[PDB]
Amino acid sequence: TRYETLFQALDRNGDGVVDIGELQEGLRNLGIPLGQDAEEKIFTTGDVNKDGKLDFEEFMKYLKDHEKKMKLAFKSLDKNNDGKIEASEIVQSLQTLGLTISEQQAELILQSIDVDGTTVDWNEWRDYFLFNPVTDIEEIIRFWKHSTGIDI
Ligand SMILES: [Ca+2]
Ligand SMILES: [Ca+2]
Ligand SMILES: [Ca+2]
Ligand SMILES: [Ca+2]
Repeated sequence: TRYETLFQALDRNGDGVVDIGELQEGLRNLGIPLGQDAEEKIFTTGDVNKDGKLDFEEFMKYLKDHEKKMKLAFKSLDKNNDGKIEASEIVQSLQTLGLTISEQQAELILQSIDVDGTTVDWNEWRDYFLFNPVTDIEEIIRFWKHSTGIDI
C-alpha cells in the first residue's frame, strides 16, 4: 500500500479526498519540502475531472504515472545497466542533449541526490524524485540547474 499509505496520511479529515490545504500541510508534516507551484502542479496534474479535489484513484494514478516517468529517466541515464548512475553517464546523457559538462559538475549533481556519498541507485533516485513533479529528463535538468546553481 504505497499510495494508500500516502493518501491515508494526507487525508486528515478522512472524507475520501485530499484538498490543497491537506496536501500542503500534509507534505510538511511528512517532512517533504515543496514550493507552492510544485504542489499545485501536482494537484492540477492529478485532478483529472477538475473538481478541485484529489480522490484516491487520481492520487494513485498520478503517482503511478510519475513513477513510470522517473523509472524511464533512470534507465535512460544508466548506460551500462549496472542499476546505478555514474557521473560519466550523466555527462554522456547531457552531451546527447547538447550540454557539455565536466566530471566534477556531474559528481556535484549526483551528490545533490546521493546520501551514501559514493553515485545514485534506483531507490535513492525514486525517493528523491517521488514528490518532485518533474516529468522528464529536460525538466530534471532544469531542476538540477536551480538546485546546484550550475547553468545547464
Ligand atoms: Ca480530506
Ligand atoms: Ca478530482
Ligand atoms: Ca551506470
Ligand atoms: Ca551511492
